[PDB]
Amino acid sequence: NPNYCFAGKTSSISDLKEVPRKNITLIRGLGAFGEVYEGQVPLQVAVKTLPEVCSEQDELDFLMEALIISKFNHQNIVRCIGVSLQSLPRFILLELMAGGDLKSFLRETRPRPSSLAMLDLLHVARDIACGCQYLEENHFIHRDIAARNCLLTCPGPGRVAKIGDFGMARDIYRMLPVKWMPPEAFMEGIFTSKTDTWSFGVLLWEIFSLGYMPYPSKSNQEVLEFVTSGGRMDPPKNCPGPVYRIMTQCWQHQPEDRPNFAIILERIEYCTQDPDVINTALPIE
Ligand SMILES: C[C@@H](Oc1cc(-c2cnn(C3CCNCC3)c2)cnc1N)c1c(Cl)ccc(F)c1Cl
Repeated sequence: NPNYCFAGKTSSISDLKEVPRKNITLIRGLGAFGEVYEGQVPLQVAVKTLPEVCSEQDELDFLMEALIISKFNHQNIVRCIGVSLQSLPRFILLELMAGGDLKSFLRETRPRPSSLAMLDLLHVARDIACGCQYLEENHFIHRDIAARNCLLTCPGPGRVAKIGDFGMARDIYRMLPVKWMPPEAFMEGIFTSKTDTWSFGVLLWEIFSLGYMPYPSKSNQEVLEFVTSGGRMDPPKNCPGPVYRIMTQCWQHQPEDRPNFAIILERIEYCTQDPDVINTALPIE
């Protein structure tokens, strides 16, 4: 059985809490390689399934993501409730995030011409940055920080954003998101904590653009050449200067010139304190 190392000692498949299949009930689909369901164990859960028709490498990938998520302990990273691996199809059981993924939420919750404010966006940003800081200080590199991989606890004002998907980190541990990647990453395949800083800047743009695809109207190859030549995205519509400034710092060409997540968090905090930032109106389509 596969071994995993994080924050120190090794984890084993046996360390995962196996939940008896009889205890698990699927309620509804929630929408990649495999399905996701709302489920009950009563404890309400999200159930990630492995296709019975998969390769042996698929099997290990699935097991590896369970190990990875199960070893984190932070409020801004989605909890793993357990697994059901001794029956087919195999399940990973996650904390149910009723708000859904962040990209869909932003697109569905955009201010209507007939609600959401700057402070709400800043709190999402802060939530994920806190998650990233935790990963950084535990020397884990996510490799794919993006709005599609973040989840929300609920739609309303009490929402908490968390990092939810670790498929890219899992793959590399043993289709590329080049629009989220720094030059040294897509050119050299070099990944560090500063890799995630760059990607967080792109996530910030996603958040304050309210769910636009990065580098609108550009293809992957065009972005590659654009970014390699020093090109950077313009501010999202109505974006406050202090927020754009965080983005452009995250996108410094040299990794050593980019902020670590402690610094990012401080600057996000300073933004939430600035009335000229949070009183700024979001654009309405
Ligand atoms: C694996 C899957 O897990 C969940 C999906 C969801 C989810 C997706 N969509 N929805 C909708 C349910 C109906 N109301 C709107 C959100 C909830 C909630 N919690 C999860 N743990 C998931 C998905 Cl599908 C997308 C991004 C992620 F980062 C993750 Cl981790």
